Amino acid sequence: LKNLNDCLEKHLPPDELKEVKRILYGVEEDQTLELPTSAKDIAEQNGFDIKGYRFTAREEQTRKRRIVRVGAIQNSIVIPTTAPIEKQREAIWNKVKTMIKAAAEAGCNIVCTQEAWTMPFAFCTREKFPWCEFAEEAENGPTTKMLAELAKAYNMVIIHSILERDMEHGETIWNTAVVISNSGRYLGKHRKNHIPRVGDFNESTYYMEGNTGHPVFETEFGKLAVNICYGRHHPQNWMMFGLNGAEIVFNPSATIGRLSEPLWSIEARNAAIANSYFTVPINRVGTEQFPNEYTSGDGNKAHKEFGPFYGSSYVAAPDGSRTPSLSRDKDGLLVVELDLNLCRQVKDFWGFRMTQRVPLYAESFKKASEHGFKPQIIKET
Amino acid sequence: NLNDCLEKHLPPDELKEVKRILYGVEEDQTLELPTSAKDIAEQNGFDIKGYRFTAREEQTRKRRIVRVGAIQNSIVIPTTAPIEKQREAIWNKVKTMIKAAAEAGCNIVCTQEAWTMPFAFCTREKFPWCEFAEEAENGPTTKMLAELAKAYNMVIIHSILERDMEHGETIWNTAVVISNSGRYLGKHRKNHIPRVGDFNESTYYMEGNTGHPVFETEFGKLAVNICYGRHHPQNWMMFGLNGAEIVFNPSATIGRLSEPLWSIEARNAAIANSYFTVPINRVGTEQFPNEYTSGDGNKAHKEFGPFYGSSYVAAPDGSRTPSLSRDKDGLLVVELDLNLCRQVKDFWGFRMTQRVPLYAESFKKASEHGFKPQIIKET
Amino acid sequence: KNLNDCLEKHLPPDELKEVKRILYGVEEDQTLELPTSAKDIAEQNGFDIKGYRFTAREEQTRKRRIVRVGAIQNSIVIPTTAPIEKQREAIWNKVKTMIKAAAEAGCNIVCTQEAWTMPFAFCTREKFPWCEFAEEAENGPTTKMLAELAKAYNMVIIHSILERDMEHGETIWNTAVVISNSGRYLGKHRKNHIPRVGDFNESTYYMEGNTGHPVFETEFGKLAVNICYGRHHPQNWMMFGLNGAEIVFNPSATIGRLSEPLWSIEARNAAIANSYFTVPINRVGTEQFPNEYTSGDGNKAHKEFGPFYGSSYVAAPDGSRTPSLSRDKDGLLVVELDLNLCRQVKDFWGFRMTQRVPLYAESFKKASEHGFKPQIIKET
Amino acid sequence: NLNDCLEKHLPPDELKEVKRILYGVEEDQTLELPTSAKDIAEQNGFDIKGYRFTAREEQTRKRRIVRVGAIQNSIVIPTTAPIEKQREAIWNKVKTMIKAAAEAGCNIVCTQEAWTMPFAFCTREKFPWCEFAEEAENGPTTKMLAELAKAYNMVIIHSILERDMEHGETIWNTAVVISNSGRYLGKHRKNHIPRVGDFNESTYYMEGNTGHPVFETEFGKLAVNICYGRHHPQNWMMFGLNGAEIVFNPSATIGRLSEPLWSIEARNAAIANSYFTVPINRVGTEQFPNEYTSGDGNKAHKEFGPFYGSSYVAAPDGSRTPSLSRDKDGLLVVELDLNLCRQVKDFWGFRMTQRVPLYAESFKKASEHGFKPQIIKET
Repeated sequence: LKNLNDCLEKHLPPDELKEVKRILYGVEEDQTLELPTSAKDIAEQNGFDIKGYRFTAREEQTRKRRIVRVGAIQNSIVIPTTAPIEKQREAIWNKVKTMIKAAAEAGCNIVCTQEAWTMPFAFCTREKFPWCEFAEEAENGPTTKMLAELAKAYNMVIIHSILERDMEHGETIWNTAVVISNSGRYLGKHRKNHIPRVGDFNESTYYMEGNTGHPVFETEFGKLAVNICYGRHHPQNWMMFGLNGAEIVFNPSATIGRLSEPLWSIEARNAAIANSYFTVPINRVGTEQFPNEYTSGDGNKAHKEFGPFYGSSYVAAPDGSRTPSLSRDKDGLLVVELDLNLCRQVKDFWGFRMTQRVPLYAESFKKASEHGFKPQIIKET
Repeated sequence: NLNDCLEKHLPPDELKEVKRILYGVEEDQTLELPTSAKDIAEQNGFDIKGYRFTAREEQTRKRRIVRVGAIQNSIVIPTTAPIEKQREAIWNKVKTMIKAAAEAGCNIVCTQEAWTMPFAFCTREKFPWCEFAEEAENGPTTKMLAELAKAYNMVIIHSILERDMEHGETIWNTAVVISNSGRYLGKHRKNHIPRVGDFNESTYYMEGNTGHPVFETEFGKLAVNICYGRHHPQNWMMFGLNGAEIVFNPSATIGRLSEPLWSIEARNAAIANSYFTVPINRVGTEQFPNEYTSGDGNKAHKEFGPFYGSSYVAAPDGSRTPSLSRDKDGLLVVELDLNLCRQVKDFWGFRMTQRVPLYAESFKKASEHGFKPQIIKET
Repeated sequence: KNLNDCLEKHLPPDELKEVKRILYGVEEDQTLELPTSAKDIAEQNGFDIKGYRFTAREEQTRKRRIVRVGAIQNSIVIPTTAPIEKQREAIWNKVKTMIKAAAEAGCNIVCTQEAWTMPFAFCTREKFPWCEFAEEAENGPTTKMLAELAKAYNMVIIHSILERDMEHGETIWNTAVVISNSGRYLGKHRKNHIPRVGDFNESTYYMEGNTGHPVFETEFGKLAVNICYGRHHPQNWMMFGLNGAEIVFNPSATIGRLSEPLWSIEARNAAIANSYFTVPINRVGTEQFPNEYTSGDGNKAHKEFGPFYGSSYVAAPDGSRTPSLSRDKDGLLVVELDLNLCRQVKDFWGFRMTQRVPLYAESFKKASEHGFKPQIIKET
Repeated sequence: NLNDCLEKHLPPDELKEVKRILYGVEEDQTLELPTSAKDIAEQNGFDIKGYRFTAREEQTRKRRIVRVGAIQNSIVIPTTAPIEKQREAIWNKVKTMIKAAAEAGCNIVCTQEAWTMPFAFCTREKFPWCEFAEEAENGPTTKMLAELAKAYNMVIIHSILERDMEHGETIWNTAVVISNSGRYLGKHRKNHIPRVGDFNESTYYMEGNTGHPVFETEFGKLAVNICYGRHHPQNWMMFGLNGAEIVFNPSATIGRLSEPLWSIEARNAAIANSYFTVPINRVGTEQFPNEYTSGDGNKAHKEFGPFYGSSYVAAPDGSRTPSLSRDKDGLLVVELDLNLCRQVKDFWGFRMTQRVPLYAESFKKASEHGFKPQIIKET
């Protein structure tokens, strides 16, 4: 398939379509956003999707509307995996550079990449060479330095995810999101909290669990957070970003395939409802093939191909509504404009945070983590 | 009913793919139901649908196959009638629904929230609605249900208004677990209490102090997450950490804003915690003696609803049962192998990567008075 | 519209002496003479000002600790259908001048009613625009503003507002804030007991307070605030007592027919029982809201809410009490007291000496447990 | 009688409002008393007044109407007379009062504190005052009263000095509940012991170790809060948490400082715990053989008093009965519906919001040696 939304509108009477969209997405028909004519042109020529949507809030008496625009960019790797790693990184750089420009002309304020956007998702091979040389410094690394310039020039916050080598702490590798301010200056980094070891995603071979905690970045365009890939699955992770005051939480990821796809429209969505903030799940696209054969921990014979990464990036709102997805197979830039005020508004109406009883759960979790833990199971007497 | 509508509008090969993304599988794993059970359903005018979840065959463990029956219904006689007559009409309706679940071979049967009464909390009147509250162990509904449990050899879980005698005659929102021996297993009180809109439940009862209990029955480790607690992922999480395998979600929700969240919340919980999830919801629209306002700008009214039914079951691997009807009484019978839980936990490894010690610490800090969020500013 | 004035208007002076003895604490009120200029402000702006005095016995080892408190009851000012900032500002300006009169009357501690900054909008159960009244505890406009009058008049100011907590998920709370006479923010305390009875749907807006039972050590005594519904829980008043309180203010907002006879009772007992001073303050007038609401009774929907019956007073540890202010007029109650009366009563009556708290600590633990079996004795 | 004074000086429409604020209602809900009862009271020269409290009609519960008789009296023969003759005189006076209560159709009758003796504790003499102390179960007063209980089919609660034989012949201040069957139900010992002024009760007995018992009689769950315990709201509260519906408060207080507290303390308890309260007080002034001092600066005297009577009943909804006389023997007969308890519990929800776990913990902390009060200072 290509885009579920397009499929549903190509097969259903308009009034039933209205209802199906009401239950699947948040609204009755898409709140489209009209995009600058010059931006659509960049996208058409370079052959990538550009779609615009709008979320709104109610008008407040003591607070002016806080309208902000985000650009989520999904892409594939560009030149064959058997080519100097520097050339690989540079091809992706130049593709995305043009996508960041379209986002800029579409008037975005925060732009964000997928997970390990800088490289083919090489962790399936479990080879250290030459794949580790993709790992750069978080602050002074080429990609950050480069990206920092487009940030200053377009006056927009850029969040991106790369392999990080930490020099000071024993040259160790980490999976890191870095937030670049609209001033051009490096704001900080956050390391992936939850590390996958399921199947082809042998990420536990390359780096340990993140020790950056759950930081929220206060930029001039909202309090932003990044929940990296597999951390998608841990609702207690999403929750902690919430407790630290996040308003948009980006979810850069990289997932194939049959079992993982139905979870896509569920996990990110729930987090947005539950913590009452915005959610931006971004996913890699295309399928990638590697030099030597590998096995995936199933019974299967060894192969070289990895994929297909199913794209389908979207944005989830705190009130339960959500943007249609982008393509499953085609590069794309998702531009969505939102009013940050909807966060507090929903928090006040549904009162999820008023009823969390976090002290109770902090105590119950501490008990459960202890050695002598005896579960609260009631048996028949 | 969404599943029926998608099959009535899409080419079979594309419907295969849309079902793959929306539900867990490419075409529903139907269960064939005993001929006599569909009969009772037919006659009494309620839906009966059967589905099957399966697990991989294990070397060291026999397949633990179990059958659950989720029962959604409406109230039955007008809200303006002796409260005992009201409870008894719903009693008799559901009595025969539990019988059809029995003949369909269920082992655990479960009700919606406050299944014994019109959801009268929208009026915020204490009279005569508080008289629906009974005792958890010796209350008429538990006593009566306890006999069907012994007779049909099945665990029955149900949700009622509870009056606690010993603790100052206070009211609570409680699910009661009745063992298939007939004997009362225990109760669990609603952890998270809503105050949004028409759902003025904070007016009738406090937050539950039963913790997060899991009941070891011979048909699995079961737990009940009541209604609004649906929205709290740390809630589902804790039943998980206590070793749950099927967590029922009895509920009662109307409306335009609440309906899109239905297919989302209970589903994720099943994926996240790697266990089974049984969300059940009341059906029909109910109308009350005197006018009330809903906390919106609008004028006072007497009608409340419509409750949108749509009960389903979610599996630990991400798959899910189609929903029942949005407006018709229904019995959902689904058979599952409880081994799918550990199997998924082993393959995805969600529980091995939870880092609960860190979250236990992080949440303690956050709940403290001097809490300074981890916000990074530009220097 | 005032019980003291009514009883003095209908009874022979010798019988009135005895009726006052049993209803209030004394035989004839111990009036306080108020500065000429303060009564002036009151007269002009159309609000009551009444002064009374409580005294203690003189001690050998301790100087008289004489202190003056000013309780301010008022109504909202401009119609509820108007920019919420305008509404708060009108009440601001009215009360500003009332705190001035309290200042010239020589008060040292001034205190407001409950949610004094807003129409008591909780009866409608609407979140918009009423939640925008909620401000920060320390940096909120009302605290900032009041903090200046505190520095300038050299007086401790206690007030009650809707609080939005930023750090903890922008949640709303019902908070009393104590501002020191230095001008600096001393701290806050959140309403321990939350009502859900009738039109008072406060459970819809905020959870139970997690601040415990704080007592503020100011240079004018150890003060505490027991907010509104917490009025009804004697174990509440008790705990402020155990924490060493000497004056416990009770900012409140209550209508009506069932609630009124309880007014003279609850706050009074607490003063007797814990052997400290009690300052119950209540909103005044009746307020009406944009759209119709129902009150959880059988009755039809309405717009009007009230009437709030004012009637603020002070209760003393020895059982005596000030007359109340008016039932429907703005008022400033100025009462001067010797804080030594507290320990003196404690030593004569010995209530704290005989509390047996260990035993109640134990009994209450048992009662809160799941397996609780009441101590009921049946016939054999 | 303050009530009589207020109706003798105020225009009826203002009186209606003053009554509304002071008592619970706008004009007294009088009860019409049997003709024969008023007669016994007339002839023996004691007051008999009847009032009525009502509840709302319930669907699932029949009205639980019950009648209580509170009896206030004075000592009757001079303190300088064989103690047995003294007790006997009071016996014979009250015996006829219990009879009037019986004909007025009372179901529960109750005495004041140490009803059996002049309140001799002011002298601090052990002789002959200690010989007034009898056994709880086998004591002459209990035995005799138990007969009238069987014969009139009414629960009798009374307060005496108790000598405990088994535990070292020690003296206690005890309320004894005698069932309407005639059989001894149990006893409860005064929890809080006064040492203020003339009330040197700590000289005669220690603190009660019977806890906070509630007696399940067929006319309600009853409790007795003795005298000084009237001042401890935590005491009242515990009887509430043990499920009481009527709590009697037998007392003996004089004086100028103590009287304004009378219409406050017992009243609050009833609103706070949402049950019925019956404070009873001794009447008249009593004179003793030898001079004593009262712990003030004053010279020694022989007279003690005056005890100010003024017994009444407090309802859970905030309403209350007028008082009896300040100086005259009296029987207060009041009929109430016990259902008003739960009804008000439901509406005001005091018990639902008590947060007992919190206060159980806070009180434990406070009682400990290392206790640092929660005092906030300026930084």
